[PDB]
Amino acid sequence: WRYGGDPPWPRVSPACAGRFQSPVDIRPQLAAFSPALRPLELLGFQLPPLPELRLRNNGHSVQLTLPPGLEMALGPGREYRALQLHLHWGAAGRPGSEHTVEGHRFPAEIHVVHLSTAFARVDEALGRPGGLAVLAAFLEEGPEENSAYEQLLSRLEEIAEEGSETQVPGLDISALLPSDFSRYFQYEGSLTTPPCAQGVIWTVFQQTVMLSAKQLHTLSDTLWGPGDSRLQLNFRATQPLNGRVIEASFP
Amino acid sequence: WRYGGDPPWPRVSPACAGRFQSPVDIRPQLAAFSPALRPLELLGFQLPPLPELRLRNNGHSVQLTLPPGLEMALGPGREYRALQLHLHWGAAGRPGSEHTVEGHRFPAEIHVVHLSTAFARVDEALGRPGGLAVLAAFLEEGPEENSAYEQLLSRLEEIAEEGSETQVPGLDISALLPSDFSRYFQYEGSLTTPPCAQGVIWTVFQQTVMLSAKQLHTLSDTLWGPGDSRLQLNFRATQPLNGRVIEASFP
Ligand SMILES: NS(=O)(=O)c1ccc2c(c1)S(=O)(=O)N(CCc1ccccc1)C2=O
Ligand SMILES: NS(=O)(=O)c1ccc2c(c1)S(=O)(=O)N(CCc1ccccc1)C2=O
Ligand SMILES: [Zn+2]
Ligand SMILES: [Zn+2]
Repeated sequence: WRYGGDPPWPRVSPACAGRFQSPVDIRPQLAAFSPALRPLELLGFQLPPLPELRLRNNGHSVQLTLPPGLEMALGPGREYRALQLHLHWGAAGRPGSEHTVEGHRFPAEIHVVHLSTAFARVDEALGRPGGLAVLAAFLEEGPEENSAYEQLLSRLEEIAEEGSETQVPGLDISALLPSDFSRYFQYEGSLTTPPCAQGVIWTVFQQTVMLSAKQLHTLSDTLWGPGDSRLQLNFRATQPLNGRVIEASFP
Repeated sequence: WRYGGDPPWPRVSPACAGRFQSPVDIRPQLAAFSPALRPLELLGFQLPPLPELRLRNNGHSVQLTLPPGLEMALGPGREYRALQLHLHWGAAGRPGSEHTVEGHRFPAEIHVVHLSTAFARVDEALGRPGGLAVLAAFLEEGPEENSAYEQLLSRLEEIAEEGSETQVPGLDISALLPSDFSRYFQYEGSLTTPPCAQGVIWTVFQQTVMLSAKQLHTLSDTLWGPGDSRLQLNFRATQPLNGRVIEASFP
């Protein structure tokens, strides 16, 4: 399966033709303020240098496999553990976030994918209500260099080849996300790649993260994908809400 | 395990000493209004007279087994199938609802227990978030005989003996429930008896249903429980929220 060309995603996976898919356009006017949405809580995200983490060019994104012991609660009794993170980006002068806000696509996006503690393995969680949870944050151009991201971005040249991987030292994974864990959008959707299973809880931070222009250029310019083509515009088409309401943790 | 007497439930089921147990005390002022909570959808509940339904005295409640095809939705793509219903009640001069509202215990309470359609079996759903869903309504005293309830109450004498069961004609299950399906409380808790599995979505109707004094009496005074004892006061003490915010579908 590719972004751009065949084969169609319903052929690969029947769930990619579900009604309740991701990503979506967030329209903050229409979001339902939901005071039950408490600040997100992360434990175990400040990793030491060892053991190292596998960072892989899988042809569709760059993905960092996360170790055991990274705990994330969406709220009391809604407990998850982090599996992996990866990135969606565009090209030169072209945005590549997956979610949009009032139609606005941001330069790039980070996803931290999590498994409910009620499930041992992802294949039991797929399609199950709240079985997976993704924390999503937009990345935007800023004046300073983001040092948290530099740790990863400086290693992309090593994994330029599609299907290549490298080991990188542990870092503060939470420093790859906004500092504000209290202001966010939440909706139920899907994985954005086959098998596109539904039952996924998406939490999209209102605060963005800032990368420098070069940092964003490193991301979008370094990696290679299927064929003899660049790994760029690695975002799925926005999907209709189809009557889902997006909640907001804030008024 | 028994109602109102040892062994203490965490010795039977350590699950019963979980942090996120049911029932709870609902305090409407502290409930969070969540506008994304849409009206409950219940299709297939208007059953014809045949086939008949199993109604059992199991010593803990009276339980009606529901056939396939009672479909219920809590939200878009969040669907369920009804499995069974049962009641909780007190005794002469004493209310026996499970949930409470600002401390008020109501005469009785109906529970309609459902299984997420994302799970083929109940046993897969136990302990999984949103795997089971219960619709709860309070029953209070009112002036009129309730004719929906009369179909069950009038059959209790035939199953007075613990462990005895009877077949009853199909009835309209939706008629046992309150008027306004748009107005309810919602939180995540547990089964209210061992095994006290968590991940249960509880939806408690704001509005009640009314039964005559003679009907409540018939419910509390007809059935026999374990040993040589009266099946009465079959409710669980309310449980702390432990950070859980009860949500309300209405301002
Ligand atoms: N772009 S994204 O954030 O939504 C995303 C998209 C797809 C997938 C994942 C995340 S995944 O959960 O790691 N994952 C798990 C891999 C897996 C699939 C089946 C069985 C076992 C593991 C995905 O497929
Ligand atoms: N007060 S109440 O609504 O919350 C309630 C209490 C106890 C139980 C159920 C509901 S149950 O889900 O049918 N159930 C099912 C048990 C079961 C487990 C595996 C297979 C089949 C049934 C219960 O024990
Ligand atoms: Zn993604
Ligand atoms: Zn019950």
